[PDB]
Amino acid sequence: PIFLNVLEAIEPGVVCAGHDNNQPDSFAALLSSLNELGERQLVHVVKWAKALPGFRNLHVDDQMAVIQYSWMGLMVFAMGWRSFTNVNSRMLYFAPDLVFNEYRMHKSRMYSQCVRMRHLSQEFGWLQITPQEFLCMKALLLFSIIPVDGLKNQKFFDELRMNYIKELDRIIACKRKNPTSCSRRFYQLTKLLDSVQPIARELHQFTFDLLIKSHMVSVDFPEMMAEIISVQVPKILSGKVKPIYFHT
Ligand SMILES: C[C@]12CCC(=O)C[C@@H]1CC[C@@H]1[C@@H]2CC[C@]2(C)[C@@H](O)CC[C@@H]12
Ligand SMILES: O=C(O)Cc1cc(I)c(Oc2ccc(O)c(I)c2)c(I)c1
Ligand SMILES: O=C(O)Cc1cc(I)c(Oc2ccc(O)c(I)c2)c(I)c1
Repeated sequence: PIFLNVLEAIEPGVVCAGHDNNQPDSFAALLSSLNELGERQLVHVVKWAKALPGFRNLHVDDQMAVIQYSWMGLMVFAMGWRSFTNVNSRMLYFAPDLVFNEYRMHKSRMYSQCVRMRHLSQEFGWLQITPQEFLCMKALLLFSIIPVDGLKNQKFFDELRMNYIKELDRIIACKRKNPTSCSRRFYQLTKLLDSVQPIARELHQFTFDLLIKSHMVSVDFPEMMAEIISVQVPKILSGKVKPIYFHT
């Protein structure tokens, strides 16, 4: 129906990192390219978000707020999916020009986090996630993290988030023959969605600490990334902004 046509239409295409693969895989270069890629994906996330049904109706400050708090989860999720469809989750497919193998995972100094990310990617397979479910789940990640003291207009946010969860229901209910399977599916997908948060939090910690010592380890942070990671990420790391979990 209408909802799905929109999600499929506004889905971003391929985004390159600009990484020079003809150079050695050093920590400095890898992370600098990961950051450039982050900067680049940020642009598409803003456009994608503002193309989502009802998003433009949220207060403007809240629009920027939710994007600034949820981009990590959004990009990690999309990446995991790309990884599943492109290389069957055998490697982290950040970008066509930035695929991480075992060696790069280690060189990046975030090996265990990459492992968590590959596990997430694999879930798409174990759970046989359909493209429709991926799209609706991803739209939901945009509405999955807010400040403890609420947004400028929490009411509208809670209403919009509810409607997106409803859409996810339709998508689940539009296939499952029996009723015990839908309840089960919803449980599986909400668990999957929650599982994204812990991974995002770890990357939040990592990039934050990395920005602090960026000058000493020669890692470049583009403008947007540097401001968001020094202004927004810290609100998450200090507990002022928290994720919305379905389960305990
Ligand atoms: C979101 C990105 C870039 C977009 C993507 O495909 C997922 C990936 C997950 C790791 C992030 C990276 C952006 C730059 C970060 C934040 C580095 O500073 C450390 C963790 C990196
Ligand atoms: O499935 C469908 O019919 C499509 C659909 C999808 C959504 I998300 C939805 O939610 C709102 C709520 C407030 C608002 O201002 C806007 I714009 C949209 C509605 I209403 C309909
Ligand atoms: O695409 C559009 O609508 C135009 C547009 C694009 C961008 I990028 C933008 O600025 C930022 C920069 C970083 C960031 O995290 C956020 I949130 C917003 C603005 I304001 C408007």
